[PDB]
Amino acid sequence: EHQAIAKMRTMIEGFDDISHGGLPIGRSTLVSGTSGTGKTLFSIQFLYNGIIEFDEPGVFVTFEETPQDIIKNARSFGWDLAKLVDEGKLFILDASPDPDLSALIERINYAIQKYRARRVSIDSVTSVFQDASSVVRRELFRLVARLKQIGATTVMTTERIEEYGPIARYGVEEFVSDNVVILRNVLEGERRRRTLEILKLRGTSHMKGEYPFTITDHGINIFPLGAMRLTQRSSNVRVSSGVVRLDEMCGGGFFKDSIILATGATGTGKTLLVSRFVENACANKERAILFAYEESRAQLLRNAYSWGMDFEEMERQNLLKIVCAYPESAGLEDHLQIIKSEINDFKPARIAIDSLSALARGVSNNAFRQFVIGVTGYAKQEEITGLFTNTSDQFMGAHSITDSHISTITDTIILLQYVEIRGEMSRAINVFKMRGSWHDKAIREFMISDKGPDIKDSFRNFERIISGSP
Amino acid sequence: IAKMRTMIEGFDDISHGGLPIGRSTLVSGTSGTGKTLFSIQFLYNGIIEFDEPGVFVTFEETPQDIIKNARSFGWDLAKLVDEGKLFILDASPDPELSALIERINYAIQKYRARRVSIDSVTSVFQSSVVRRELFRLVARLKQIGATTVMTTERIEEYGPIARYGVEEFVSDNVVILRNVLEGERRRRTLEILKLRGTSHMKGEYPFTITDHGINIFPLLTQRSSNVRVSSGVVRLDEMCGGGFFKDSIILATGATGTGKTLLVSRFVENACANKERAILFAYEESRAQLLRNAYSWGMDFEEMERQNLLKIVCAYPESAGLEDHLQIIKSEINDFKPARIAIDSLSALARGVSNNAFRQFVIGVTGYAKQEEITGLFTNTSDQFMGAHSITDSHISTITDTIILLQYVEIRGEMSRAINVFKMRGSWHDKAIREFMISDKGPDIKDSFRNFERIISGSPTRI
Amino acid sequence: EHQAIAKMRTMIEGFDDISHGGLPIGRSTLVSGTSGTGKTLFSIQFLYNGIIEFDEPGVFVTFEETPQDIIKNARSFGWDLAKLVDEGKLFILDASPDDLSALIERINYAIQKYRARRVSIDSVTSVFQQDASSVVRRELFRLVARLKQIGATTVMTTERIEEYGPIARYGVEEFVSDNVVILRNVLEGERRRRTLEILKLRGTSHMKGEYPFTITDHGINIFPLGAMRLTQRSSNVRVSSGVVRLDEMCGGGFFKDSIILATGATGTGKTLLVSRFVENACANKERAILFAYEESRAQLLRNAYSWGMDFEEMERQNLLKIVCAYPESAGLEDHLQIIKSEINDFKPARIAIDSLSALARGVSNNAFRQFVIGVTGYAKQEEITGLFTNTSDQFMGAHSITDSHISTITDTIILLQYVEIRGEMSRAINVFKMRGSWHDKAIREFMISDKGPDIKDSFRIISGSPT
Ligand SMILES: Nc1ncnc2c1ncn2[C@@H]1O[C@H](COP(=O)(O)OP(=O)(O)OP(=O)(O)O)[C@@H](O)[C@H]1O
Ligand SMILES: Nc1ncnc2c1ncn2[C@@H]1O[C@H](COP(=O)(O)OP(=O)(O)OP(=O)(O)O)[C@@H](O)[C@H]1O
Ligand SMILES: Nc1ncnc2c1ncn2[C@@H]1O[C@H](COP(=O)(O)OP(=O)(O)OP(=O)(O)O)[C@@H](O)[C@H]1O
Ligand SMILES: Nc1ncnc2c1ncn2[C@@H]1O[C@H](COP(=O)(O)OP(=O)(O)OP(=O)(O)O)[C@@H](O)[C@H]1O
Ligand SMILES: Nc1ncnc2c1ncn2[C@@H]1O[C@H](COP(=O)(O)OP(=O)(O)OP(=O)(O)O)[C@@H](O)[C@H]1O
Ligand SMILES: Nc1ncnc2c1ncn2[C@@H]1O[C@H](COP(=O)(O)OP(=O)(O)OP(=O)(O)O)[C@@H](O)[C@H]1O
Ligand SMILES: [Mg+2]
Ligand SMILES: [Mg+2]
Ligand SMILES: [Mg+2]
Ligand SMILES: [Mg+2]
Ligand SMILES: [Mg+2]
Ligand SMILES: [Mg+2]
Repeated sequence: EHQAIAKMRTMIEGFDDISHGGLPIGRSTLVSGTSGTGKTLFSIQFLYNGIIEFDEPGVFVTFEETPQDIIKNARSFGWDLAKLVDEGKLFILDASPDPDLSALIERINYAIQKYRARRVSIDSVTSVFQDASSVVRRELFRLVARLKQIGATTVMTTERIEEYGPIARYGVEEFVSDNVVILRNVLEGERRRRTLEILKLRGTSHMKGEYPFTITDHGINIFPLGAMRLTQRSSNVRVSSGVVRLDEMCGGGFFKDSIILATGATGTGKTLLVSRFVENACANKERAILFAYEESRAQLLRNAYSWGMDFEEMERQNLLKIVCAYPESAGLEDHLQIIKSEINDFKPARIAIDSLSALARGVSNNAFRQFVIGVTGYAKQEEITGLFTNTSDQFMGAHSITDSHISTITDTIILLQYVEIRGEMSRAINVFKMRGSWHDKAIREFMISDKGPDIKDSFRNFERIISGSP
Repeated sequence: IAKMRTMIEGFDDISHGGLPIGRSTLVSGTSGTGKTLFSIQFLYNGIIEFDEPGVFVTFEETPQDIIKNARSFGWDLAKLVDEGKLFILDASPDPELSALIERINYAIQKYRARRVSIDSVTSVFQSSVVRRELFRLVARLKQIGATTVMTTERIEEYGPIARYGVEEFVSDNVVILRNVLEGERRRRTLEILKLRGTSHMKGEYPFTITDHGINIFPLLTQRSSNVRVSSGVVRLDEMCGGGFFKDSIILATGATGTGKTLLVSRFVENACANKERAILFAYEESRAQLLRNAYSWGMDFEEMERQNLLKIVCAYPESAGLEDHLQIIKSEINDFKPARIAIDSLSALARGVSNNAFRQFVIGVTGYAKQEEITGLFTNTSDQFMGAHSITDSHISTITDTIILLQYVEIRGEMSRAINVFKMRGSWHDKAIREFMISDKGPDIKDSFRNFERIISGSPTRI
Repeated sequence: EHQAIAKMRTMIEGFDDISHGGLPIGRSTLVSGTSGTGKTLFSIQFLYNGIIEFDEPGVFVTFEETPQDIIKNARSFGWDLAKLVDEGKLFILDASPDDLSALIERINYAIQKYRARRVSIDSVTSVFQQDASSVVRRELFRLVARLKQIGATTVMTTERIEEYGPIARYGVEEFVSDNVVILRNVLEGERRRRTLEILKLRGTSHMKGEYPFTITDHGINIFPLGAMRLTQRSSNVRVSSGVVRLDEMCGGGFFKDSIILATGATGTGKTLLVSRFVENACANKERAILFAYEESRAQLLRNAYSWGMDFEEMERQNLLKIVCAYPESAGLEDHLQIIKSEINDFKPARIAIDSLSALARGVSNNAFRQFVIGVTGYAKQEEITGLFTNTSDQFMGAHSITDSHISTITDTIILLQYVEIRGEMSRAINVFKMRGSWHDKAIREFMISDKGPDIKDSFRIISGSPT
C-alpha cells in the first residue's frame, strides 16, 4: 500500500502471536536478559527456523563461544547446524578474541551478500565494549544503522545484572534499537520463572507485559495468556462420572467439554471420585491421565484396589497413565507445559488433577489462577472432560467452596463435607451447581466401603447441615 | 497564558486547553512509552485540524523511518511533508550545537510553523554541562515564538524524571509517560508534573496506544429520567415496580451458580425482542458454552445475533489490563450504539488487581453507560456462600443504582435459591426474600420464606 | 523563652500559623522542592504579600526565567507584577545567563536602591549547574552572610531529585541556611498530594511534620491540620431534620452547632435523610450546600421528586446548591479546598455530605481522618449544622458504626439498619446518641413511600435477624 510494517515469522512457539507477525524486517531487534535467560537460544532458533521453514540463509556472529561450541550446544535441541553450514544455508562468523566496529561491519557484510542471508544474529554486542555510556550509544547506533541499509533483519543479544534493573547493561541500547525483547529468569521463593516481554515495536502493534515460557528439547515454548482465546467448542453430550448416583444427581452424567471440581475437607472422598472417574474412561476403551500431586503411584494403586478398582490393569492396557510429581519440585509454568505435553502424546479423553489445592501452595493467588486458566482453557479447547480436586483448609467451616476463588472458572461443583450426627462423623455429597443441565439440589448422605461410594438419602429432619454440626 | 489544543483524545482536558503557546514542553519516559508517538500526533493534529505548519527534529531515527512507522495508524506523513505543511529536519550523525539552533530557526521560518518536536535531546549529550546546553536550546526557542515538544528518556519508572536531573527545571512544562509493571501486565499512564503559569489536572491518567493514536482517559455531569425498561423476568419487573430505569446501573450478586449469568441472558434478550441492540461482555464463559447454555434456557442467541440486535464479545480478564478492557468496552459501544449493556462478571475483572485499580475501572465503565443513557447490568460472584456479611467483596454497592441479591438457603437438606431486590434508587421494590427455581425456560419466583427466621445466614430455623 | 526572634508575616494561607509568626527577620530561608512543587510561586507570593499588605519593597532575583515570563505567569492568579514594578515597589533583578561578588554587588545595589525588606532568589542551584560540594557550601555561605549583614529577610529556592532523599541537590544548602522548608509533591498511588514542612527554624519554635496544601487561583493554600483552637463556641439552639418523628427522638431536633452522622448499609435511607435535611433549610429561608459524591444533580432531583421534594425549585430560589463531584477526580486536600471555597461564596446555615464513605475509598485511614477533622472543625468553627453520611461495607452483623472509626468525631449518630422479619427485609432507624440531649434509646420500625420516612412503632434486632 503501504499501511503497516511487514513482519518475519520466527516460528518460535507463541512469539509470532505476541509480536502479531514476528520481527520487523530490515530492522534490528534487541533481546536482553540476565545469564541463562535463553538469549543465545532465541538467536539460534531465529536462524535455524528461518532456514528449515523458508530457506532464508542466516548469519550467526559469536564473540565468546566457538563455532564448534555453538553447534555442540544446538545438539541438545536436536537440530543439525553443521549440515546447514555445509549446505551454505548458515554461516557462523567467529568474531571472538583468543589467548574496531569497522572490521566487524565488513565481515558481517561480506558473509551476508555471500550467502544471500536474509536473517542475522549477533551475540553479544555488550562483551565488545568490555567504556563510557556515551561511547556505547555511538558504537551501537553505528552497527544498527549500517545493518539497516543492507535490508537484513538482525537479532542483537544484550546482557543484564538485575531481573528488574535497567533493560540493558548501559541503559542506552534500548533507545538505539527499534524493537526490544526482555527475557527474565525471576526467582519466586526458590523456583525460577521464565518470562518473555516485547517492550516496544517501533511501527507495528504487539502484546504488552510478560508472558510465561519454558526451555525444553524443542527450544523456547511461549504461552500467549489470552491469544485468543474464550472461543472453545461446547457440545450438549454427556459422559459418566464413574458413579451411577452422581450421574443422576447431575441430570444423567457429567458433560463432554466441561471442568468439574470436587471440593471438601481432608478425607471426604475426593481421590475416590477421581479413581471412579478415571476408571470409567478405561471401562469404555478410552484413555485417561491422572495427574497425582500428593500420593505415590504405589499408594494410589493400593487405595484404588481397596475400592475394587485395578489401576495396574488399565495401565497394562495403555488406557490409564498416572503422572505423579511434587508441586514444589517445579514452577507453575513447568507443570502446565508437562500437562500439555502429556495430553498431546497420550491423547486422552478424560483428565484429572489430584489436587489443585496442592499446586496452589507457597505460590501467589495470581500465579495459581493463571495456571488454572491454562489447564482448564487447554482442556476445553480439546474437549477433554477434566475433573479437578480442591482440599478445604477449614473442615466444617462453610463460607466459600475454594479459598483460591476458582468457582467461576469451573462449570460443575461436587461439594463433599463432614457432618457430626449422633457423636459420629458422617459425610454428605452435593452437586453445588451444574452449568447447562438440571442437577439434584439435595445434601445426600453417602458412605465409603470396599465397593466404592454408596450415596444414601439427604438429612430431611436436620437444619444447619452446611455448618458441619446440625 | 494561551494554550494551543493538541486534539490528542483526553490530553487537552488534563492540560485545560492544550500546551502553553511559545513555550517548550518536556515529555520524558522509558523505551516504548509513547514519547515519539506523542510528538508526531502534536504536528499531525495541529495541521489536519488548523493547517498550522509544524517541524520535526530527529537524532537517532531517519526521516524514512518516521514516515514508515508514521503509517501504522494511517497518517499521510508523505503528502503533508511534501504538501509543504510539515518538514522533517534530520540531525543524526553520519553512520561511518549553535548550527542546530541556526538550522532550526531557519526551518521554523523557511516553513512558517508554530509547532516544533525535538526527539530526543538525550541522544545528543552522548549534568552541569547539559544544564547550560539545554538552557540555550529551550531559551532561543522561546523567542522564535514556537510551542516545542522535547522528548527525553528515563531508566527507572518511578525514579528521576530525566537522565541528568535538570531537563525538568530548565523546561517550563513537564509531562511524564510511564509503562508500570502491574504484576506481568503493563499499564501506561500520562501525568503533567508541572504547567508554569497555568492550572492542569495533577496525578497520573491511564491511556492506551491504538489505531487512532493515543486515547488518554481523564475523570459527574450525567442525566437520568423516569422511563423504565424490562429485565427479561416479568416478575422481577414487578418486584422493581415497573422494571429498571432506562438510564441506570443494575447489579446482580450472589454465590456461584446462583443464577447471575442466567439473569444476564434474560436482560440481554429483553432488548433483542424489543428490536433494541444489546452487547454482552463475557469474561468467565466461552461464546460456545454461553450459546449452548443460552439455549438450554430457551433464548436463541444464535438468531438474536443474525438479526443484528445483539453482540457477544468474549475475552480473558488476564488478556490485558483494566485500562485496555475499558477502551474495548468503549470502542465497542461506539461501533454498535446499543440501548443496554451486560457484563459477566465484575468479580472476574477484579481478579489479580488492586481494589483501587478495579474501583477506578467500575467508575469509568459506569461513568460511561450514564453519559450515554445505556442500561448496564453488572454481575458479581461472592467468594463466600452462606454466612457472608456484605453485598460485594470489592465494596461497589454505593456505585450502582439497583441491587439483586441471590443466596442459597438450606431447607432440610435441600439447596434452594432466594432472589431479592436489596435496593432501588428512586423507586419502590418488593422488600422480601422470594424463593425461585431454575428450569429449561428460565427463572420462576414463588412465595417468600415465611415461617423461617435468619434466612440471611443461609441456614434458617423455622418458627 | 524570654525574647523570641522577630518573624515577617507571609500572608500565605496557613504558613504563618505553622511558622508561629512567619519567616525569621534578617535571615534567609531555604525552600527545597522537587520541580512543580511551588518553590517559585512561594517566593513570588512572599514578596507580593509584603508589597500589597505592608508596603515592604521586594527584590526577585531570577537565574533562568525571564522577567517577562515571571510576570506573565503571575497574571494566572490575578496578581499584576508589571504594575507593582512600574511603581518601584518590586524589582525583578534579572541574572539569567545569555560572578559571585558580581550578583552580591547587584543585589545590595537593588535592596538599598528600593529600600527593599523582602528578597527571594530562584534558584541558587541553576547558578551551580554551570560544581563540587566543597565549593557550593562556601559559595552559598558568602551569599547568606552578606544578606544577613544587609539585614534582608531572604527566601532562597533549591531543587530536589528524590521526594524523601537529600533536602538539597548537594546535601549542603540544608546547613548553610538558618531556616529550611521542604515542599513535597508525593505520588499516593496515581494521585498527587503536595505537603509543606518546616524542617528547622533556628532560634524559634514552629509546627513540625508535613502539612497538606493546594495550589489554586489564589496561590498557595496550606491547612495546618494540627494545633489551632478547639476553643469553638456552641449553643442549645435546635434545628429540624425534616422528618418530625426523628426531631422527637432527638429531644426536639438537632443542635445548630453539632455534627450529625447518618450511618447504615446501602439503600437504607442515608440519601433520603439528606434530602429531608435540605428541604427544611429551603423552607426556613436558609441557604444549604449539598456535596454529592455518589449521585449526580440529575439522579438527585429525580430521586428527590419521587420522595415529593422539588430540589429543582429549591435551587431556583438561590437557597440550595448541589455540588456534584467524584472522589477519584482529585485528592482529599483538593476536596477540603472545594468544600471550604463553596461555603465562603454561599455562607449556608447547614451542609450535607453524601457521603464520607465515598471519600474514604482508595485513601489511607489517616489521610481520611485528617479530612474529616478538616470539614468537621471548619463546619463547627462557622456555627454550621453539618450532616455527614457513611455507608457500611457489611450489613446484618456490623461490628462497629464506621469502618474508618469516625464515630467519636461526631456529636449525633442516626443509625439505620435492615431487619429480616419472616422472609421480609424491613428497615429500623435509631438515634445511637446525642452529645448534650436526651434521645429515644429504642430501635423503631421505618418505611419509605411516595412521601419519605414514616417512623412506625419499635420492636436481637441488632444481628439483622431478630428472634
Ligand atoms: N535440551 C535442553 N532442555 C532444557 N533446557 C535446556 C536445554 N538446553 C539448554 N537448556 C537451558 O537453556 C539455557 C541456555 O540458554 P542460553 O545459552 O541461550 O542463555 P543466554 O541468556 O544466552 O546465557 P548467557 O548470557 O550466559 O550466554 C541453560 O540455562 C539451560 O538450562
Ligand atoms: N476400604 C475402605 N473402606 C472404608 N472407608 C474407606 C476405605 N478406603 C478409604 N476409606 C475412607 O475414605 C477416606 C479417604 O478417601 P479419599 O482418599 O478419597 O479422601 P480425600 O478427600 O482425597 O482426602 P485427602 O485430600 O486427605 O487425600 C478415608 O478417610 C476413609 O474414611
Ligand atoms: N499501529 C499500532 N497500534 C498499536 N500500538 C502501536 C502501533 N504502532 C506502534 N504501537 C506501539 O506504540 C509504541 C510507540 O512507541 P514510541 O516510538 O512512541 O516509543 P518511545 O517512547 O519513543 O521509545 P524510545 O524511547 O525507545 O525512542 C510502540 O512501542 C508500539 O508498541
Ligand atoms: N493560576 C494557577 N491556578 C492553579 N494552579 C496553578 C496556576 N499557576 C500555576 N499553577 C500550578 O502550580 C505550579 C506552579 O509551581 P511553580 O512554578 O512554583 O513550580 P516550582 O517548584 O518553582 O518548579 P521548578 O523547580 O521547576 O521551577 C504549576 O505546576 C501548576 O500546576
Ligand atoms: N436447564 C436447567 N434446568 C435446571 N437447572 C438449570 C438449568 N440450567 C442451569 N440450571 C441451574 O442454574 C445454575 C446456572 O448458574 P448461572 O451461571 O446462571 O449462575 P452464576 O452464579 O452466574 O454462575 P457462575 O458463578 O458459574 O458464573 C446452575 O447452577 C444449575 O443448577
Ligand atoms: N419512591 C419510592 N417509594 C418507595 N420506596 C422508595 C422510593 N424511592 C426509594 N425507595 C426506597 O428507599 C431506598 C432509597 O434510599 P436512599 O437512596 O437514601 O439509600 P442510601 O442508604 O443512600 O443507599 P446508597 O448509599 O446505596 O445510595 C431505595 O433503595 C428503595 O428501597
Ligand atoms: Mg548466551
Ligand atoms: Mg486425595
Ligand atoms: Mg524515539
Ligand atoms: Mg457465570
Ligand atoms: Mg522555580
Ligand atoms: Mg444514596
